[PDB]
Amino acid sequence: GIKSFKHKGLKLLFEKGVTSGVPAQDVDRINDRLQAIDTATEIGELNRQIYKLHPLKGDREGYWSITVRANWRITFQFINGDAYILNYEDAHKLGPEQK
Ligand SMILES: [Cl-]
Repeated sequence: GIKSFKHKGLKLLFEKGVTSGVPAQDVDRINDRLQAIDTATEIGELNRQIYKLHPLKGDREGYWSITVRANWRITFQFINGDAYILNYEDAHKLGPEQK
């Protein structure tokens, strides 16, 4: 299950169904991906082709990234069947050394 959030907008959506903290056009895709992350027992179960699942690097080693739309990513740590530090991030703000 999802145990924690860094991004308040994601948290608000996941917990309350309130969409004000994410882009409105991304709500359905974000709900689907959060549900997938919340259900997964193993990181490998999130490896649907369209998610483009990949681990991050450097200071972000230990985090994972899946695609929502274009450059937007849901990122998280995944350990012992749970997900932590859920965030919604722009991939272009990552340096080459971090991906
Ligand atoms: Cl939290």
